[PDB]
Amino acid sequence: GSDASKLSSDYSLPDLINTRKVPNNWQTGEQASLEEGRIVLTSNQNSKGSLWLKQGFDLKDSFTMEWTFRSVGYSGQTDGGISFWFVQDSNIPRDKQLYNGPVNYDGLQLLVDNNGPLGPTLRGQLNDGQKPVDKTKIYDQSFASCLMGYQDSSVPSTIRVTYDLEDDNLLKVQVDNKVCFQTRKVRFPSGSYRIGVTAQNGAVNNNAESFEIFKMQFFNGV
Repeated sequence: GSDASKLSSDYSLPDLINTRKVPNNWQTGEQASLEEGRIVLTSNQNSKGSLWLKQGFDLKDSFTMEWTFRSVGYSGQTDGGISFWFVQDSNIPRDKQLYNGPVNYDGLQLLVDNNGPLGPTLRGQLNDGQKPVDKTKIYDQSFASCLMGYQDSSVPSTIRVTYDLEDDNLLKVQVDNKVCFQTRKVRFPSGSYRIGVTAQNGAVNNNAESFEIFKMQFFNGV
């Protein structure tokens, strides 16, 4: 389980409550901005934002990533969404074509959105960097998914990603501690992984859905 003694400061985003500057290990992009208590990714109509660690993570051991986020200000289906990334690259990924993150990624995308055939979901997607994914088949191509309501709630959700080399490479995603999916078929190879979150709210209904980050905690182990 997560324990203070296992927290990795360099790959975490301490709770942004009362935080006046973006923590120096992270970089905002596009129109993401630090507002009171939170980084707002989609701060007005048809906006985009990114938040990535400045340094890569050398994958050598089991890990946990816990993201605390919310969506406020809009209820309704849109073509917006928020994506959480764990993808190999030598830099913050250059490409911005998939939810304001990389369409040609090598690793894992976790997408929270509501435009697919099951309504609001958390979905896992994989790609190996050889080609861009086909955005027109994303929902059929999810390797795992669960239902997840997220819109129009001021109470943040917590996505807990664990990758357990000591349990035959178990990749698990929990939402508010409840299992969303798990698999042993994804064996990430060695490399430097980029960790970040990106979002867009698109133009549907001239919505102002506001995707916001409160905290991220990275642990060694699970």
